[PDB]
Amino acid sequence: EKLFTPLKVGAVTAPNRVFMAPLTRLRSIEPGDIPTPLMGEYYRQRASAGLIISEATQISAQAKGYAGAPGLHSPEQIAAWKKITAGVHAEDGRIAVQLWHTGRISHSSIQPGGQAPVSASALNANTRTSLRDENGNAIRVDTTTPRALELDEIPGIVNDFRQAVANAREAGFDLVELHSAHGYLLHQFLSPSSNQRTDQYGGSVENRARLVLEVVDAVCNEWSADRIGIRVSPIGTFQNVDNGPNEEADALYLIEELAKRGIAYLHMSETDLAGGKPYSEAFRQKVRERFHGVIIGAGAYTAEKAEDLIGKGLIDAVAFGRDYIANPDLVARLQKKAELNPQRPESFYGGGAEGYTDYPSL
Ligand SMILES: Cc1cc2nc3c(=O)[nH]c(=O)nc-3n(C[C@H](O)[C@H](O)[C@H](O)COP(=O)(O)O)c2cc1C
Ligand SMILES: O=[N+]([O-])c1cc([N+](=O)[O-])c(O)c([N+](=O)[O-])c1
Repeated sequence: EKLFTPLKVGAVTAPNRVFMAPLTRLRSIEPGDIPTPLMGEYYRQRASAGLIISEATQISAQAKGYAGAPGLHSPEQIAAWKKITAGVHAEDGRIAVQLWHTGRISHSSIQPGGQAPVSASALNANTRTSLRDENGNAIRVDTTTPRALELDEIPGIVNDFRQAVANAREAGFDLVELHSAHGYLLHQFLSPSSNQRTDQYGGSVENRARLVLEVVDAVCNEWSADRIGIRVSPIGTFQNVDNGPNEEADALYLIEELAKRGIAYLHMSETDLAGGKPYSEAFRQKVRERFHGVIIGAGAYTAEKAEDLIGKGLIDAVAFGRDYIANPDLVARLQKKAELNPQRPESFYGGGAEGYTDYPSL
């Protein structure tokens, strides 16, 4: 067994390789998209994780795509997050904030001025997002057709990521994870299916990867490369966003480029919740030899699978999502081979303490 052995992850050292995957729970306060004391308790209960990766958090107001998602751009938000990281550290844990811009997966009613959301192109995501009704309850609503970002608006996006990382540092986070997966803004530029731009930000894989790499350089410069992690979902289809006709080659290109920056880790989201083709060991080997930092595998993993891949030297750690929603002390349970609490999907999004902080520990 190696899941319970130490691992150096950038600037910090995890005591085990069982990580908590980023999980949107939509329980923040509005107006203000402010983290709450309840959220602080939720994270504190899971502080035994090798590393906690927070729910996706807005780098700006424009970045908001769901009612209830927190931000990390205002004074009130920074003050709230400082309390949450402090709680995690009080329990000797480590926490990374996942920073994102939802792009076209949003709705005009929650955008600044009630205007249309932005993306690489003016193409509707053809999916749904979550808003809140008059009672504060979560509701699914179709996404609003986005406006294509103009060339001179790109630097502003990079700067928002840069500022959010500076904010993350002050808020006490140990690391930052750039959300470059699951069909959100960065992935929208990476995928040819959602990117029809004719400037230097569209077309070739070099052009499509330009935005995410500019962000990576900006945040490494703002803080430090060993504090930066990135999540990608380069193989398969996620929330209607595929990875083009040459996904494997494009994936390896991106990974080689990320490797040049010497960042802390590469978080590979292997499958959409609806499923996808499994990674071949040959592909894992090609990824392995191209990145020199920590590699985290994710997506419907079993403890057995994690041990198998870590043992083969293909990945270093595994991020569990839904199992962490239902098991605050997942590390102890996996170590003792104890049964897990059953999941209650109806309370994954919105609401309050029920289905959030009421899953018991052993
Ligand atoms: C409720 C819910 C919220 C999610 N929100 C996030 C998120 O904020 N950011 C992210 O990158 N993925 C998110 N995911 C995906 C998870 O991180 C994870 O990759 C996925 O659940 C598959 O892993 P699992 O089988 O261990 O749950 C979410 C999934 C669920 C079920
Ligand atoms: O519906 N959800 O709230 C949701 C949200 C995010 N996100 O980054 O905040 C995801 O990445 C996913 N996802 O791809 O699993 C789902």
